[PDB]
Amino acid sequence: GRLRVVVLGSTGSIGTQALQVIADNPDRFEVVGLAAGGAHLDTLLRQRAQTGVTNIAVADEHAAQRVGDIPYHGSDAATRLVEQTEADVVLNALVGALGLRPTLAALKTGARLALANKESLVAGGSLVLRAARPGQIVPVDSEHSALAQCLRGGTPDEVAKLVLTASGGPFRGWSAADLEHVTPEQAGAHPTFSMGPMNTLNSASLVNKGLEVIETHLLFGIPYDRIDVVVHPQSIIHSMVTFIDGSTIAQASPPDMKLPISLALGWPRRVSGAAAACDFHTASSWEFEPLDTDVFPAVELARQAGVAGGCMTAVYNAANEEAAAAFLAGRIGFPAIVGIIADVLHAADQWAVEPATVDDVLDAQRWARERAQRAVSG
Amino acid sequence: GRLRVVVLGSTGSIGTQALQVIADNPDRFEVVGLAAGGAHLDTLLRQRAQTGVTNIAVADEHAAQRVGDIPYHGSDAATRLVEQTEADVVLNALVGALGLRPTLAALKTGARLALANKESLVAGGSLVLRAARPGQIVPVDSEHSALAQCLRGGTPDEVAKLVLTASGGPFRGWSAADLEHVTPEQAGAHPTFSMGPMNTLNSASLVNKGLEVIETHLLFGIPYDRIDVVVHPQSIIHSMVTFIDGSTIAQASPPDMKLPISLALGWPRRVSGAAAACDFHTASSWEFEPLDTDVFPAVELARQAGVAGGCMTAVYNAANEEAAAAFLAGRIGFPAIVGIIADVLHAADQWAVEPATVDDVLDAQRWARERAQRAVSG
Ligand SMILES: NC(=O)C1=CN([C@@H]2O[C@H](COP(=O)(O)OP(=O)(O)OC[C@H]3O[C@@H](n4cnc5c(N)ncnc54)[C@H](OP(=O)(O)O)[C@@H]3O)[C@@H](O)[C@H]2O)C=CC1
Ligand SMILES: NC(=O)C1=CN([C@@H]2O[C@H](COP(=O)(O)OP(=O)(O)OC[C@H]3O[C@@H](n4cnc5c(N)ncnc54)[C@H](OP(=O)(O)O)[C@@H]3O)[C@@H](O)[C@H]2O)C=CC1
Ligand SMILES: O=CN(O)CCCP(=O)(O)O
Ligand SMILES: O=CN(O)CCCP(=O)(O)O
Ligand SMILES: [Mn+2]
Ligand SMILES: [Mn+2]
Repeated sequence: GRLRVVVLGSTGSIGTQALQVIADNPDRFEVVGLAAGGAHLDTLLRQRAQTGVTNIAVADEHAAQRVGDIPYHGSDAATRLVEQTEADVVLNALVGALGLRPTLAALKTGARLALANKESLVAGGSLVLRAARPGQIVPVDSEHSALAQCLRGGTPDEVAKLVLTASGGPFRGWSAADLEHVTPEQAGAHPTFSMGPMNTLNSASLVNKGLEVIETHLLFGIPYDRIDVVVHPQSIIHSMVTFIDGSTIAQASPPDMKLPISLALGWPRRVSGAAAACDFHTASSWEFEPLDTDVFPAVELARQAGVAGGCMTAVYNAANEEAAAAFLAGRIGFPAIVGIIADVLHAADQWAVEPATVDDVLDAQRWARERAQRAVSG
Repeated sequence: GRLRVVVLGSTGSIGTQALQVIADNPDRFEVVGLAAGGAHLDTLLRQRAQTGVTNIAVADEHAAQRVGDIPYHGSDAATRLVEQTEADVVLNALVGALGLRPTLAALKTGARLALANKESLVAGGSLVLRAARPGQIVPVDSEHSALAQCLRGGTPDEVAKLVLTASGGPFRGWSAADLEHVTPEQAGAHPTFSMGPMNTLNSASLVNKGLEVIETHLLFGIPYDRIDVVVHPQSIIHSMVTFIDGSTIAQASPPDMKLPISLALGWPRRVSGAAAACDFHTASSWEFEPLDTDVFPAVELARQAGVAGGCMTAVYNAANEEAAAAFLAGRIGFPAIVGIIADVLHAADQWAVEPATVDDVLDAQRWARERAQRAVSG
């Protein structure tokens, strides 16, 4: 029962943690493929040497040369890797909507898709769902892993509300005026998780939670009006489900993505010692507070995009990818990220149509990016 | 389609909450039987009138004559009622180990036993388990109801520990010194629940949590070494399960026994609108702290009685009923309640043998009561 696992984005925060889970559990797991972008050759070389896996994709040409003996190069290498490798699980830990084709290819192989790359589901919408069999997509994202666990506690019609926790990011409690003076350095410091740059910045702008609300609707089929967000600064409660009787079931643990990574990999069997459990022999406090939707409208914007449906969620995500890179590049101030997203959505009525093919998602994304790019430069 | 329900201990705290739950849900439940002691005839009268049930047991013979039209009176009336009534569920909401015979009778009818009367399971031990079919006993006690829901989150070999919450009672965090000057009136004030006198006193002394540890062992078959206790002042988290991967699943709601009552009657289907849900629109916090076993040894003493096994858990509870009545009557100080329990337990080596019949359990309890009564006199 040793599962062959393909790991996309092997060099990143999620990817390296997954490799560790796999290294610890050689009886449950075997890595049979790695994909990365090329920006961390050292990490990737170490990974090839350690796992002995030579079946590798690198996206960047110049870097793939520098490493030597890499089978797949270019923008399509991760997708090709997935298409050309027999596997039982594909862990998609890529960042960005560029994970979309690897996601679809992974589902087409019939393997389990252990999905960290939330943007590809957000972008793909129904296109991704229609490509998947029940149970084929298993969430790595911690809120959704928590939700899937909590949902074992009732029948689907017994669900009243899904409740996602948000750490609130480094700027929890700040005012709108305060946000004007945010720096990339300040935004790059998350209170509870160590992550790659994108999720870090998104958790600070709250665009991450917005993505996760959309991701929740897609995976679990609960309407947006029944998906709530509460701020919980400790990130110990990863999410929860309120049932129609007044009962709430919650999943909790010290923040550590190795737990939901482990569960996604071997779903539905749990993996012993994946992560530390809460220590109930020492005092602690789990705090809740509402989100300041006035100062952080990203989640509301995401519900708006999600309710409109179709390619609109792809537009929401693509606008953020442009506006967020712009902030990181010093081209806009921090508040302009969600400002631009709002601008782009409110002019995107033509995209509230369900996509027929990938190309429709790519069209909406290109439109969204061009629109955000103009707002940036102007 | 309606479930026929016998309610033992109908006039008390759990009993009246259950009647209200049943009245609010006539398409699901009907009362077909009531048992009480005879101390509250106005309530009993009111319940007869409101439910339309004359199938009633009253323990006190003179009381039965006063209220009139009672078919079963005497100390065996509750048992005979259960033996002579067709039902789907017997809700045992009696208090004390006197609930033992009705409990054993309920199991023998084949009905589901919705159990609030934890003493009868603690006292009966393996005698009660021998009489039950798998899944026949369904917990009303809130921690065990919580545990049952939380256990849906895994397969049996995936459980690492069950964690019971305790409010800590009115004397949470008090020193041994502070406890010496405790009065009945002060012990009568619970921080989070409103209850009958016995469960009120036991939650102040932490004997209640002790009983619930034993209750946990018996209901779920988890070893004592994997049943932990944590103090949680809000009583919002009702208990939790930690799994081998580090994940904890918890069940939460504002304190209200109507929730576990409703779930026990309708198991496994949830009852819409049974109780209020946690509201996360207003700020709040959930705290956890350890219990100081130097000041409150009741839990460790229970775990010790449980491991010794047999009639020892009967001894533990019987010694408590005796010492607790003494405290309520002003014959001993508050610390001597658990003090006397520990002493009776240390003298009780002869009872670490499993009961063959109910009479063995009865014998152990007489001894334990006499032994405690001796301690009170000095
Ligand atoms: N704790 C976390 O980190 C969490 C992450 N997630 C989600 O998981 C996903 C991964 O996030 P995270 O690990 O933080 O991101 P990182 O930036 O740490 O990792 C990105 C990975 O993708 C590779 N990559 C980047 N661009 C490309 C490309 N064009 N083609 C192929 N590979 C590429 C990178 O390789 P290289 O840098 O070597 O070029 C790296 O291996 C994201 O979608 C994120 O939102 C969700 C919840 C928590
Ligand atoms: N929230 C709560 O109250 C909780 C309660 N429990 C448990 O549920 C059980 C009931 O508790 P609670 O409702 O507080 O108890 P109460 O003292 O409020 O009620 C006791 C009930 O039993 C009846 N009774 C007493 N003696 C006898 C007898 N000899 N024969 C027949 N009936 C008798 C009483 O009738 P009468 O009117 O004559 O006195 C009354 O209806 C206990 O085991 C308790 O530990 C557990 C968790 C929470
Ligand atoms: O699953 C975990 N994460 O998404 C990390 C970020 C948590 P946040 O968005 O609540 O700050
Ligand atoms: O299930 C509810 N109870 O047992 C009420 C007592 C709670 P406590 O023993 O933790 O104070
Ligand atoms: Mn997440
Ligand atoms: Mn209880």
